Amino acid sequence: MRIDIVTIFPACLDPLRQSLPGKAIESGLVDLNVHDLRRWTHDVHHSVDDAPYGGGPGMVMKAPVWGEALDEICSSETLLIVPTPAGVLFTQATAQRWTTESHLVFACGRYEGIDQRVVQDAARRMRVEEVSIGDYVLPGGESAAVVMVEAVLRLLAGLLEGPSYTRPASWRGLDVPEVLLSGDHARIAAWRREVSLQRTRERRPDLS
Amino acid sequence: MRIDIVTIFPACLDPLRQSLPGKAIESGLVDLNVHDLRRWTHDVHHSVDDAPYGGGPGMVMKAPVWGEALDEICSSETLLIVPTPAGVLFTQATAQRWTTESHLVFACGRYEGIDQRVVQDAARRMRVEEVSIGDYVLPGGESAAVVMVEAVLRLLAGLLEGPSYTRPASWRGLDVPEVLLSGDHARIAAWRREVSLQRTRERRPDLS
Ligand SMILES: CCN(Cc1ccc(CNC(=O)c2csc3nc[nH]c(=O)c23)cc1)C1CCCCC1
Ligand SMILES: CCN(Cc1ccc(CNC(=O)c2csc3nc[nH]c(=O)c23)cc1)C1CCCCC1
Repeated sequence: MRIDIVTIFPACLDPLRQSLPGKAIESGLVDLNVHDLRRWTHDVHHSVDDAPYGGGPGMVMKAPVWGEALDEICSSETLLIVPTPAGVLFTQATAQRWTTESHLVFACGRYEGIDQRVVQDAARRMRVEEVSIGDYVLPGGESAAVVMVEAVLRLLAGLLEGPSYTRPASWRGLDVPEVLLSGDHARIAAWRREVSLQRTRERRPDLS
Repeated sequence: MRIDIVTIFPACLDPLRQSLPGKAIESGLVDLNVHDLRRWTHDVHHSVDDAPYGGGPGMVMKAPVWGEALDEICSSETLLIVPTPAGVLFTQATAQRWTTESHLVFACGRYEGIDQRVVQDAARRMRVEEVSIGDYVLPGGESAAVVMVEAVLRLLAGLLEGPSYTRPASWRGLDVPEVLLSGDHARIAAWRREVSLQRTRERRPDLS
């Protein structure tokens, strides 16, 4: 897999060189290139943003700049990913489907986002996805791209979770549930399913 | 605000020194300390994990190690945050509520997670939250802690979003909607509300 991340904060993608994503890169399973968007600006101040049409707070990322960068990096085979709070929710099923892609391109936005026409134009020659990682506001798309890349890479390198325990058997007056010490696989699997189900009912009823 | 992050991958929290979170730290609004969990291990291999009780794939993070670190870092005023796929969903409302906290402690887990008793014990003297950032599997909690910290810090430093546009008026045969060039605030606000509503119905009907 080839991954290209376009941003004005290249340093923010450095966690990808570490741990599991770093091993996937080093071993040759993933080619990861991080690009500073300012390398496609032709002005003296290297401007990437400009004032919104119709007014409003904040700035908008210029389409010509984004368009130039995407022209050089993408192909018709590219899956262009635009992290945004306006997108569809990223899920494990999305991570799973993205492991079948040959070339992922993450267009990380800053300010109030990227000019909508960058996406309309890109969609003329490639598949484009506007994706959110969850119902919260981030200052930019880089940390969301780390999350999305890590989820994909962990699958490449290969109900709510119940409680887990390890040694000691007793710690600060807290005992590991006796069932885990029973030596009975079937009783353990049934107990793990029940506790996983109770946690799901309590914390995520939408998952049941 | 004081933020303490406990992890075996301290380098993975480096994006927090950059951009908006870095400015919140530098200006004195946030004290951020990142701690290597291995500094609380007393063995020759600096082990933090051990085999699960009742078997299963993967390893579990030792409670004594975690307990020692939390004993030194936390107080009764601490809000202890444990990032986990078994937790409640992190949302903007959660980010907003956390801006009222004096001391946040993020216990970042690796392997199959942290011994459940670390949380039961911590809850004897402090408020504890088990929090997930979304319905996907990450290799660890560090990238989720960056996401959660960035959301909180962006609020400290201070329906789905519709499309945004900037100069030029026409780009690659794509025109900025005429309404944005009308000079009529009320027509613009009504159009932005309608497009925001149509996007929400299409991409996130659960939000309506
Ligand atoms: C006026 C539109 N918004 C601007 C905005 C656009 C883009 C961002 C940057 N976010 C991401 O790039 C992002 C990328 S993926 C993602 N997932 C969840 N949440 C996210 O914010 C993101 C931040 C603020 C507002 C900012 C907060 C107040 C109301 C919404
Ligand atoms: C056997 C239990 N799971 C183990 C697991 C526990 C903890 C993690 C690490 N994740 C986080 O620390 C985490 C912290 S916050 C968060 N939010 C969304 N998703 C996340 O994974 C996380 C990864 C795998 C399985 C691993 C994938 C196959 C089924 C579930």
